[PDB]
Amino acid sequence: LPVYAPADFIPVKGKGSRVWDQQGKEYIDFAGGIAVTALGHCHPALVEALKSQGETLWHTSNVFTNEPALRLGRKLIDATFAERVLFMNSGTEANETAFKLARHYACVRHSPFKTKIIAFHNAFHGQSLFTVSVGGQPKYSDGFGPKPADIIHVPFNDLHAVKAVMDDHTCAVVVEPIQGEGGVQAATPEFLKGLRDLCDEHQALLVFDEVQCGMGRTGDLFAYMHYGVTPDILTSAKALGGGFPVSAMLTTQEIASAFHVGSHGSTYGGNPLACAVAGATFDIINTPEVLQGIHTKRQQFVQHLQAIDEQFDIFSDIRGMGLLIGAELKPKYKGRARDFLYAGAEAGVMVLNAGADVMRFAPSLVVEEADIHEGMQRFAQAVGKVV
Amino acid sequence: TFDEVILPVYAPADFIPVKGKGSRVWDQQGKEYIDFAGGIAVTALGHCHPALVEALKSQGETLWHTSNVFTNEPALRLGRKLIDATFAERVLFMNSGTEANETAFKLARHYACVRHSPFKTKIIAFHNAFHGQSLFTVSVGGQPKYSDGFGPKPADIIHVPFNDLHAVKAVMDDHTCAVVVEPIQGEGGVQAATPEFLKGLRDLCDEHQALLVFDEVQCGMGRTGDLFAYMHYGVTPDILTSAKALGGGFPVSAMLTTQEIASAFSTYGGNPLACAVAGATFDIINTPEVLQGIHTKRQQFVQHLQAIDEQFDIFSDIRGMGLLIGAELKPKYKGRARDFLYAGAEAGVMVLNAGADVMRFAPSLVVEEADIHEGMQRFAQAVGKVVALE
Repeated sequence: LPVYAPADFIPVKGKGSRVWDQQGKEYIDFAGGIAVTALGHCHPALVEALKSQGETLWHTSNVFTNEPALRLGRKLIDATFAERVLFMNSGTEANETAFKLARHYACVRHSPFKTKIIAFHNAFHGQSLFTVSVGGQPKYSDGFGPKPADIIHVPFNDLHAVKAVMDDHTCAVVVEPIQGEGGVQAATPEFLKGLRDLCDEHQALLVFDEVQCGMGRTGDLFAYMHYGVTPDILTSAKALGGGFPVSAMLTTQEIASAFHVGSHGSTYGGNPLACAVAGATFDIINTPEVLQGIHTKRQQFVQHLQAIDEQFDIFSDIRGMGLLIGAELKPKYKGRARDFLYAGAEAGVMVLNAGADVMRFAPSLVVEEADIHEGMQRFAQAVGKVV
Repeated sequence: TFDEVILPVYAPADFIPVKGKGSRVWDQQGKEYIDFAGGIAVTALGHCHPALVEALKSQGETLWHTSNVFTNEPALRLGRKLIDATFAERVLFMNSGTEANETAFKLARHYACVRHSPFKTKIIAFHNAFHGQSLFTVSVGGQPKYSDGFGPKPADIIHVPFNDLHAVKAVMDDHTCAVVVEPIQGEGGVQAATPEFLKGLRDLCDEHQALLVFDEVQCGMGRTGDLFAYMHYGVTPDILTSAKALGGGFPVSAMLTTQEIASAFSTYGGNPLACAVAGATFDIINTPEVLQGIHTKRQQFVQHLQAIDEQFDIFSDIRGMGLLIGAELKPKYKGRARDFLYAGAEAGVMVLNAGADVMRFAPSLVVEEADIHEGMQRFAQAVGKVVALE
């Protein structure tokens, strides 16, 4: 079921896209802690930001703002559709805030009865009771007592099904532009544009969960930029802090104004230390050169995956965007993704799954070409052991 | 700039802290403040404590992040420390108190579901409780103003008055999965559980096969002068949550329970960087000398508050435990806690409220005596300015 490391695989040190365990075994990291360490391990600029802000101020609570948070908010506002930002500590918290905001906006602007949230089968939005109920895997939301109601699930990429369930009582459509956990499935252009049009028609808010696909992962700062479809609310985490727990919810002034003092909050969220680190991360990722490199690097990975398939005949599809890569296993290898993952680890390469039938890769956005080649040769060796 | 950038959910002081050391903080104009607020009971060892900075830098050049597929040495070490020092046999690490409480409440629900019945779902919680602002945690929280207006709430949560054991007895039954309580309600006016109430919750949970869940996010990690408040009371919960002071300012949290309960789902999760910092924090707080000092320091604060009341006739009650201090305003000053908070800031001291009727103090557990005296002189001056007008 779940993927867990045995007692003899405990990471102790990381540098760039290499990780060492307690026994001193070296691994190439194509997993990034599940798409989190977007600039690799102990990146000098992030370490510098951590250490310098760490000497100055870590935390004051939202009885105050702080300079790192202000600077980061400004950067996100200048670079995106956002006019207002809220910082939290995790993707789950950012999504909680987004879903509460869409609900509350509908309640105060339209009607307390405008509560339906449309979400998608196989969606992943976090593991809080509300976010896991918006998530589209019933196995993970069962067994915790009464779920928050008025959430409807339809298939990802099925625009007709969305049209069928939406109405004037709908407050939000929540979608991952690419479903990372859900087999690395990208929205089609017509589907994503269709969501925008339906939200406009029903006065519902379009919420993009970009926790996994945002902050450079796709080769644009946010995936919405690739599609040219602007959401009402967007969430970001993971890559945002490069390994430091931080998240953000982005929206407009008109929507943000539905909140009042006390509508939401967080003790740690908006943290000067977190925001100093996320600022350094942002300054590196949001450059033409790094964003270009993500596309170059994607093709380096894809060519290796194609070569592996040519030799071993294991993949039916290679998909994703930028450095979120999915490789779907052929029917002959249905349900074997975990076995390829563990074989990878034996061979000294860390990879991911995206369901039992899909290999996933989410390396550092600055992973060195030499590391791509070495790690993919290790992965080819692992595939050879499995087949 | 705040109004131009952040969602309007906060009304931040009119100054911006840029630097902190110990219990002193400087704003952009170089104005120096004494910190009796601790970022709401978070910076339990003050700002930029050298041991915490050293842990941050050392782990920061080694390894920051692992996913929950893995453990890591800092998480293992912190888990061991918590297990050795408490009733816990298993520890799950998260980022925030809200997340720890989500985990605790989901675990109590799931344990009931799989060990008893899928119908065993009622959660008993208390008016004025604060457990976080996620949809589930705010619904377990006891302030309807904060849980209204987000659409359908997770159901099967019943609220009764804090400290009302009869009310708990009245609502509990075989369909009850949990009682959730803060041993001291920090946000809710700094109100401590009575001994009979807390022991009674334990007995009722035993009787009904429900789990007793202590939210020690605010009152834990040394705040009361014991490592956890449950230790003062001698009442052992089934599940306990911790955050705030745990990381001394770094975002980290923990859910503590037994092997029997955790099996329904010795450590799980934990950010290596967060856990390194929390390990250094734990090593300092969990010492006889620091814990003793929390009581000495409490009395230093309380004596000042008593002197302020003698001069100005403003407080009807001084309460709390250790370095969680509440001072309730007399009827003449009812609803005016915010006025004293702003006057405090103007006088160069950072304090808190706990509702509109109560002043709250949550300083560093190692706050220097000189800072206690200086900060309380500033607070006396602030009180003086307010009362001179009225």
